[PDB]
Amino acid sequence: MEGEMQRHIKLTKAQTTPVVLVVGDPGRVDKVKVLCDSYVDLAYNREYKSVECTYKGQKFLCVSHGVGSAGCAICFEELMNNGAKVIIRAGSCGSLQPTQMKRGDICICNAAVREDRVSHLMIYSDFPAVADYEVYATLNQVAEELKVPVFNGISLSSDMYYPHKIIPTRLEDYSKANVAVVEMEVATLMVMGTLRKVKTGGIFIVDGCPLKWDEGDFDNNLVPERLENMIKISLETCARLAKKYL
Amino acid sequence: MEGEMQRHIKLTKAQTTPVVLVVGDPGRVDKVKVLCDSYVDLAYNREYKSVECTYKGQKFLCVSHGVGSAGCAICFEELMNNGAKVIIRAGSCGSLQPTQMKRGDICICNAAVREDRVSHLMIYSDFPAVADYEVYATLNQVAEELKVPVFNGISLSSDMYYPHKIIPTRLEDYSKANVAVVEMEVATLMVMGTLRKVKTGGIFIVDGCPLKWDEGDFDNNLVPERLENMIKISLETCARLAKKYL
Amino acid sequence: MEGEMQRHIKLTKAQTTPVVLVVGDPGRVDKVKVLCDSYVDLAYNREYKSVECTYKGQKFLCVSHGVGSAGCAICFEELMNNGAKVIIRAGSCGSLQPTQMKRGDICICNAAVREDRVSHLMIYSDFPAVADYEVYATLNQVAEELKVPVFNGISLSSDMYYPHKIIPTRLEDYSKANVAVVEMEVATLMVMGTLRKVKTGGIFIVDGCPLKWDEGDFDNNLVPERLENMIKISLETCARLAKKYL
Amino acid sequence: MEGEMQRHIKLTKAQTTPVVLVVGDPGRVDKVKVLCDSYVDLAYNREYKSVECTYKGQKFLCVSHGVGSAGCAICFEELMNNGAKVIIRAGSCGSLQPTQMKRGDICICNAAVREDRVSHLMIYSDFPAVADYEVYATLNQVAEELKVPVFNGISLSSDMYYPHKIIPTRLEDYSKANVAVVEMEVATLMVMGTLRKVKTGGIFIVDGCPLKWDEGDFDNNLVPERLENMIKISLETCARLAKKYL
Amino acid sequence: MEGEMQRHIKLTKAQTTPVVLVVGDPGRVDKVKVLCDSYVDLAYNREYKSVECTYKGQKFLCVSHGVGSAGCAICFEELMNNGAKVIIRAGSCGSLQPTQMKRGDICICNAAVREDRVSHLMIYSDFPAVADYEVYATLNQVAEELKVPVFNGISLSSDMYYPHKIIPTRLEDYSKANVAVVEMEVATLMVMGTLRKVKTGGIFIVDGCPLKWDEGDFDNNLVPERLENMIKISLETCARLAKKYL
Amino acid sequence: MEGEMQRHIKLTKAQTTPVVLVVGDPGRVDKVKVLCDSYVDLAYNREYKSVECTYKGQKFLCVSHGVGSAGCAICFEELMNNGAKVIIRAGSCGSLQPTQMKRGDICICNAAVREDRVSHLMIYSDFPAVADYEVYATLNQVAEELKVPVFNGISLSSDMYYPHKIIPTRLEDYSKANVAVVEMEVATLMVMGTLRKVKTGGIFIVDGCPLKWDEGDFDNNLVPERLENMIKISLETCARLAKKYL
Repeated sequence: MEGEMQRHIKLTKAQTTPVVLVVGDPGRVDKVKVLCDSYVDLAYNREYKSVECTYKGQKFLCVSHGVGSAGCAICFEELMNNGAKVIIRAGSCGSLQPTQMKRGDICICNAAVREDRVSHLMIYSDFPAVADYEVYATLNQVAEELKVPVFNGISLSSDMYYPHKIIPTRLEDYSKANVAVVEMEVATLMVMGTLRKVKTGGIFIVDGCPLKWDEGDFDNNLVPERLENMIKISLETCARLAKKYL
Repeated sequence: MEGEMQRHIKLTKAQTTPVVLVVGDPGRVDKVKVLCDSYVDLAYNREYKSVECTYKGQKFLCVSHGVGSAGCAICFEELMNNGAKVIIRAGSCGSLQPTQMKRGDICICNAAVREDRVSHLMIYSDFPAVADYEVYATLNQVAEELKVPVFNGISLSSDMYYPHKIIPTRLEDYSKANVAVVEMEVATLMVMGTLRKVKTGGIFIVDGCPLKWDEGDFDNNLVPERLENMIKISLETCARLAKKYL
Repeated sequence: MEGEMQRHIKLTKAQTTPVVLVVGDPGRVDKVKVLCDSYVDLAYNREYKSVECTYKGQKFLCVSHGVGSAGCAICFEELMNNGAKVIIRAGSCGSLQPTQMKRGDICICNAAVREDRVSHLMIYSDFPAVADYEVYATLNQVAEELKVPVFNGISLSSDMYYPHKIIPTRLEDYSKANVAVVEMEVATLMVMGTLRKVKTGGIFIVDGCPLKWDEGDFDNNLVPERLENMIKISLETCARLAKKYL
Repeated sequence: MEGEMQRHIKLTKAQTTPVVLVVGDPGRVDKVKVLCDSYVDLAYNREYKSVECTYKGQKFLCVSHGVGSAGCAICFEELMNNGAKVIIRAGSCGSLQPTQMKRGDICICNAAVREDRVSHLMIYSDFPAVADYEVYATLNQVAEELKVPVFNGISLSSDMYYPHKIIPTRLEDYSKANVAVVEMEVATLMVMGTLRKVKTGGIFIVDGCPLKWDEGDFDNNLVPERLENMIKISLETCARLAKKYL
Repeated sequence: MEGEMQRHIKLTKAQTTPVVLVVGDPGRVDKVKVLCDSYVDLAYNREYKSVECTYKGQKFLCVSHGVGSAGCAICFEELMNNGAKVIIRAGSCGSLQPTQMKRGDICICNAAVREDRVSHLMIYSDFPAVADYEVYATLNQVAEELKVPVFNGISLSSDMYYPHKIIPTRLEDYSKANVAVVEMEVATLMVMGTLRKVKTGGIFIVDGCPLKWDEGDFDNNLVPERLENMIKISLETCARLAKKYL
Repeated sequence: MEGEMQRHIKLTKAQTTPVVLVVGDPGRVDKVKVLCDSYVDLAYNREYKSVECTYKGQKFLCVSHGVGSAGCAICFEELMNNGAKVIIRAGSCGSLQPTQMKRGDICICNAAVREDRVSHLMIYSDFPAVADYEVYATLNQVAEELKVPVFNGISLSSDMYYPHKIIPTRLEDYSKANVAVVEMEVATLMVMGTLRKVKTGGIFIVDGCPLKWDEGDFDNNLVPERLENMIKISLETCARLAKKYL
């Protein structure tokens, strides 16, 4: 008898909770778990590190997915294979509204620009990348109760981090179209969610200013403390939803 | 001195309320207005019929936009030109989930498939067609308070009503992708909304079964009564939002 | 026993003549009909107003189709469903050759740029939007006999009326490509025509200068008189063709 | 002092008539010229063979362009560079309506499907490939006077002659869309014509049945005699138009 | 004074050798390094694990890049930022020629299908994904000297691992087009290489049969021994090239 | 009994050697053949002129294909139909690296940009246009032995020779992407090769400076002597490969 695991994340159905918090950095999993009530280390294969969190009485996984849409898609498909019903991406982003949203600001995302490939391999470009509206609402509610100021908006999910010389990026064009922030994974998660009837959402902390003006600190110590707040919102939200899902 | 009107809808800024309810049929405007507390007929040009509704103490317009994305886009741009802050499309749709959603069922829509052209003339296909999440939430809340059962889902907004022989439609493909309903305008409204910082949403009554099995009654007497309920939700929602917008 | 009607235009086969004149504005139907020998009001549903014209001994319909490709496509499919053999669009346009074609000038169109969606839902982009060459020839002949000066050229049929900020329109690019005028429907009509073996064409009066320089009068009183001439050419052409079609 | 020639066809402005008949096969130039009143051999470089025809009192060139859109485009650009005002393609095609149009039948073409690349390098796919309507009308008129039965229709201009195994051709799809015939050059000519204000058209003899059923004779002796008729129509048309162009 | 590192891989220019071997699995770095003469652990951040290999007298890095095109692109851009002149991807693949290439077989790749997004964000789809031909030649030469049988061919680089229900994958289509193997990263590497004047190539071991028939062993213990051979070829090749690059 | 020929090139299987040298200009065939040991004129139909070369003891064809991708594709498909195993394109090109590669310089090409249509009619754009690496290697080896300096690089294969006014060419963009040279046929050959398991490659002499600066001599006397060298490399390479293929 074997524990029958998913190929890449190496988790079984039985280890997989209804609710899963996903992060990009495997190093983020260890930081998240220290803020929980208790945890159980599960698996660490490739970039896919898995813990069971207990937080505010509730069990849910935290799982790292790596950088970028194709790599994270493998994580997300395998979690959904294992029965996940709710997946929330918690991460860093760049601000596309640099006068309004600065380093440290937190953005809760209802939808995303699909500048990947894998979503297009699932379904036609016309199809919207959209959060589940209960998951989005819950993140907002929790942030309000914790008195943590948040922005809401669309994310640009772009497979390109480093620009080349020949053709422009769409960072400015999407800023003009009122897209809030930019990162690399949430469109892929949202589309796959809708397609597989798994509820998804996204919360992000601004740690990058890819347009222009401002700041610092270089990174990824992100920012402290504003970072803690975003993680707490994430954990509180995951707990509230795992209650729905017993 | 002239009252300075928008070219097609023939309304002035001063006549345009923060909240506007949009319908496809100019004949629907007259049906909506009879369910209000009071109304003022405004203008009727081309397919664009305009009334000011008073309902539950609040003023907001009801405006017809005609069939199809390019024609309704003219309506919507001109309303936004005049200062509309909230536009809600209330209409008929076909069911893409015919085992689950039948004639008479009401669907409140958070997002849409962009099978138009004009949204693509505004912004790249990758960009999501998405409702404002406050508008979506308010429609749901009102429906719950009125004890009217509702579905939630994505709409396919397709410029094609009558299929041709050569290439398939994507009606089945989008059904498989868990798209709830199909109509012809809401993607165009949602994208333009996001682009112009105008809050939008969509509520629809199933009056068509474009896949296959079922029913009737032919149309558009729609259905009575279930129709009344959808209109009431619309009107109640518009009132609740116009309160926010004094 | 019912008179079995098309869903949107509400006309029966028996009411539908071989030749149909289509206009955008339902208000235009009433203006056209006053210039005929006699008429019979048929139906008025949504933006679709229908009259039978008698002009110079011949019977043919005048039918309004509303603004924009998806809405007019419903009109045109339903007319073709009812046996129409010839459909001519008579309308307003903008000049893309503003030094050459001014307000009041009339353009008879042999082909169009397909900047819609619905034609692309019928057939691949490579396929030409083209008038029937008998219909085009007849409009020219009638104009010559009536000593009304006309231009000939390609129309840009664009689903976008109001530009957005992010991506350019192709109005200038198509001007450089020697496209004469711009409107919103005739490409859709032409493609559907070819596909369904229905003869089509387009005549337009310049009432807009969307590039730049010039003029006036704002609109849509169009222009008088030059407007009358375009309508007369339309009516004379429809009569000449209905003779072919007894 | 040099006679300043175009790079590929090696003709000067002074040698280039307002009207030019173009054929694919350089061997066709020699066959055409024997049916004229008199000729002057001009140049033969690469696949580009050039003669001045005199026919029915009028001078015009016959020029070979080779097989396929990119090669013929070089011919056509260089002729237009030299002042050609009218270019007519006279050639062979396959029947896409094999019940209606058989080997030997002649088709006069008003428009074409753009299944090339070079037209797309000139202008967006939405733009129609269309004959000048005077050139099309003249071919028809001449055929009628010569009592030669002709078909009229759209041509599929396809860069692919030999199909591969992986993706289908659009031969059947375009047959279903009522495209008459298939060849390899006329879309490219038509678009370039419109773009450069040069009047174009196409007449073709069915020598191929690429769908299926029928026939023979293998080719390219084409067919005799029906072939002569198509060439005569071509020559007569070229003469009639060169008269317009003194 | 800081050692100035690349953001994600956390390596400095001074730590970065002209030649770099890239692998997907950070666990593969530890397996590679045990087969070298000596090593120096450098950095481990996110999925990016870095060692300096010494093998056969020569120094070159081995660096993990994670699963999938967008994540690995960050690795590759940062290595090129640091002066890498040669990057070779050594990994696992699936066989697209399952009668010819089986589990354990090794394929040296000269080119790839670009089924990513990020390469398309760099340059137009028309642009070829191609290995440097010296790097490809060297891998072949080394394999021949080591008497290790190898296949040569094109790789399909696909961002999709798990298929969805709505639209087909192109795995079969590309098999029919004589594509050898399928993996997820090498197209992205090849294009970026050409664009930045960095020499690239790919060697892969078949550990997957995504079409159909065959086998086993499940994975990723890959296969032993055939795996060792592929790694040895990789290491020998890297050494031979680092000699060129002192 | 007939010698059963391919439709356009008019060659039989028995006349077709394993190795074929292809040139654009039928006039080039006569120039090539004079540099061989002996030849046999085979066929001359349309732009397709065919000779059997004997050079350095070996037999292989030289065949002209005309200008441009669709016309040459017919040549290449028919040669492959007849059993050709190796086809090498030898021709002229323009320099896209005008500081580095000048008139007279010779470029041996491993890959190409697919700016045709016919390759896209065979297979999806993502698929690479790539030379066989043995053919590429052999051209290089022969050039080295003959002490003829050569460049190596990617070719832009573009169906457009004469630019139009509306949309830019990609000549500069591809120069920035490190594409070496530009011509009109080799991408089409490479893709078809891979698809049909026929080994291909390309060698070119710079006779054009389509960017800008420089030179002369106008053309196509190309250049002497540097031209002879490129032809000799071609012939030597063809001989070396025909030896492999007895």
